[PDB]
Amino acid sequence: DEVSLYTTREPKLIQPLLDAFAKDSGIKVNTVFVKDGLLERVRAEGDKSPADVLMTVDIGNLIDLVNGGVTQKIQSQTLDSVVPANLRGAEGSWYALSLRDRVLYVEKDLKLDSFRYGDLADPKWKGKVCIRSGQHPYNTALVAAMIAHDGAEATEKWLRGVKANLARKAAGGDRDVARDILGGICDIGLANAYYVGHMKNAEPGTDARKWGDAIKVVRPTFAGGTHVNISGAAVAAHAPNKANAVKLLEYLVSEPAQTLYAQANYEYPVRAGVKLDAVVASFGPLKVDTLPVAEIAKYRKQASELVDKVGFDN
Ligand SMILES: O=C([O-])C(=O)[O-]
Ligand SMILES: O=C([O-])C(=O)[O-]
Ligand SMILES: [Fe+3]
Repeated sequence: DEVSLYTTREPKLIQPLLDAFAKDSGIKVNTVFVKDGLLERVRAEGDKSPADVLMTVDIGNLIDLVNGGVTQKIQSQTLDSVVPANLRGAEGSWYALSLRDRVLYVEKDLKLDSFRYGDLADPKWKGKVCIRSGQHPYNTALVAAMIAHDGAEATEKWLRGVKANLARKAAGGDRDVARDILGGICDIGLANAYYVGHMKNAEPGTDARKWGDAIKVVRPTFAGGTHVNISGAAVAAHAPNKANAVKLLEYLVSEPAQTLYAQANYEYPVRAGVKLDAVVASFGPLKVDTLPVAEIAKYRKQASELVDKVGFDN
């Protein structure tokens, strides 16, 4: 009695919760870590692939699995009643498991209590904004959502305004935004909330905690909700243990599993009423963009092309 989880997530983030599932259910969980090329591996393994559940990060990566024919549709009242409609595919094709909101890091004492994404292009922020490469998936997803909401013309004008406002070249990573706010290079920047979970939970006497202490989170909205990307999962097209695969996926959205799952990378659980990490809770109420996240995949290439058009990374 077994189930195979193919995951692009390091099993370290999920081993305790998988062990609980196995203990309680009696179903052996086989964890297969696939660092990259998940689609390609499952395709190559063909009709007899051992894969039961496919787990990955980024809505585009998840939709690529579905469009690549390596998933199957499932019916589950458990999953559909837990996962909001905008965060799951039609007829059980894929499901979000956690939310990765892209927020504004803000110098801790700056007078700024709210923000719209569009505000980042205000001329007053010139020389005051940090951001990583505009071509990084975290950013192209946000740009894709902006096209969906506001159109290509408005999105291009935002990109040009933000580029004009950068304090340094769009490069590095998300936590570099916090470093550079601490360093007085910029006052605000776009980066993922979960990194602030990591930094603020780091122990005093680390550089991570020094960066965390330097900043606060303000969650911008579109107007209006905050942009989220996701981690998520789907049942594999040829799952040899389909009943167990559905059991595992249903378990992954249960309250106990969600509590552990989100805490692991300081992400936000998909299931309502799940206890948050204390740092994450301190960010205040989250309003999730009502946009179907599948729209992010729809507009991704257009978004990437706009980023290139404006020479965002120059
Ligand atoms: O994306 C990043 O910046 C990271 O994971 O460190
Ligand atoms: O895992 C991550 O967050 C990355 O590689 O950026
Ligand atoms: Fe990252």
